[PDB]
Amino acid sequence: SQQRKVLTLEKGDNQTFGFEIQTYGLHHVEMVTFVARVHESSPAQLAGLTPGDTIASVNGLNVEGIRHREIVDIIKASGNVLRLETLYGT
Amino acid sequence: SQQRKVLTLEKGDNQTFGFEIQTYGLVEMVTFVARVHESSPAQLAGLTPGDTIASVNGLNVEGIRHREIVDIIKASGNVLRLETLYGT
Repeated sequence: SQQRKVLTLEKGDNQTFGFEIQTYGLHHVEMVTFVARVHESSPAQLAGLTPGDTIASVNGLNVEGIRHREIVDIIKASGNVLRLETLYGT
Repeated sequence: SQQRKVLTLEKGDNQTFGFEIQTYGLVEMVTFVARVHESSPAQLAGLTPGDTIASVNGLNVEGIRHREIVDIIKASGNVLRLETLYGT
C-alpha cells in the first residue's frame, strides 16, 4: 500500500495553480498542511491534486518542520512548474 | 492558555449545520473540522476549519471514525454540542 503520490502542476505566466492549502496543528500537537481547495478546471485539478490530501513535499523539500508561509513562498517562487508529493488524506 | 472551546450549534428542520469533518491518521485517528460554509449555523456558532473535534454531545470521539461521528451528528437533531481544540 502506497499513500504517497508525486504530481506536477503546470500553468501559464499570469495564472495561478488553482489550489489552497491550510496548515493545522492537530491535537494528539502535529502540524499538517492540507489541500483545502482545488479549483475546477485548474492546473491543480488537471495534475490530479486532491482536496483533503496532505502536502509531503514541495519541489523536493520535505515540508516537515517548516512554516506555512515558507510553503506558500516556495510555491510562489516555483514559477510555472510545481512539483508536489502528497499523502492520502481521505 | 485554554485550547478547549465548547460550542453549541442550532439549525432548522430541513437544513444542515454547514460543516464537514475529516478523520486523519497521525494519537492514531483524529477528527478535525475540514470545512465550514459561509452563513451557516456552524459558522455562526464559531466552528472553525482546522480545529480538532474533541467531543460531540458529550462523547469523546478519540477512537471513532468519520461515519460513526456523522451518525451521532445526524441523530442530534437541530441542536449540536461540540468541544474543539485550536488548530490555528
